[PDB]
Amino acid sequence: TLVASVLPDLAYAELYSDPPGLTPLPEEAPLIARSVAKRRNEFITVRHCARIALDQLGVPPAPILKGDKGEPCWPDGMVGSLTHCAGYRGAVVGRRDAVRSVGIDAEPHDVLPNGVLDAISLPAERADMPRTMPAALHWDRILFCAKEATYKAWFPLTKRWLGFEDAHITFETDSTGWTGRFVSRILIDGSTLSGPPLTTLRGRWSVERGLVLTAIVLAG
Ligand SMILES: CCNC(=N)NC(=O)Nc1c(C(C)C)cccc1C(C)C
Ligand SMILES: [Mg+2]
Ligand SMILES: [Mg+2]
Ligand SMILES: [Mg+2]
Repeated sequence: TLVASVLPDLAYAELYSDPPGLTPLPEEAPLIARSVAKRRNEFITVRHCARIALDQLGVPPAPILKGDKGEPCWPDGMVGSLTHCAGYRGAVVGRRDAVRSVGIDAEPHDVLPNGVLDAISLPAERADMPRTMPAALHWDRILFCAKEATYKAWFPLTKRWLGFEDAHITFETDSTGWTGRFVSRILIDGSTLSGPPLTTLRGRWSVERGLVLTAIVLAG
């Protein structure tokens, strides 16, 4: 799988298309009743992936509903993250006793649309990241993906907004050239609903098959 290359009580599942036959669980069906086909397909497929991952940890097939801000609602004692983009649906789930939080993101490995890099990056990131990343890789898109995994790991623990300017992310590249590590440093107050405050979040990135994947797994 693609997500295994960005991961270190934890399970995952991913699909690259929307298989025929899959349906939402009855409890999930109202959430996409008036949604277009592209949205229903990604919603149904990513939650099938979530249930495949949850099954590996011994959780019965459960619906994945949404919270007030759209965040996924996991079964008791579980945490996880979902992502879907063109050609990718992915889920990573963990047991809360050992895994405090998970955040993952996937995006096509393409240059960012005009003007978006400046809206999602800090000046030091634009200056330093091209020097730590392999030539010709879309480091701007990889930066955006790391910001998204950071927010997805952050929000279940804080229930607070995190802006793109509120996290400074530094990168390293493995010897292979297409995978590496990152560290996201939270610049604002990192107080959480329970447990110690969030300061630095360590994650991994990977470019493979036209996709960028990022994941953060915070140990309990
Ligand atoms: C480092 C801080 N990152 C963020 N706040 N990211 C987002 O809000 N992404 C996002 C966005 C952004 C691009 C505005 C739109 C819809 C859904 C999402 C989810 C991933 C929550
Ligand atoms: Mg998506
Ligand atoms: Mg995303
Ligand atoms: Mg492509």
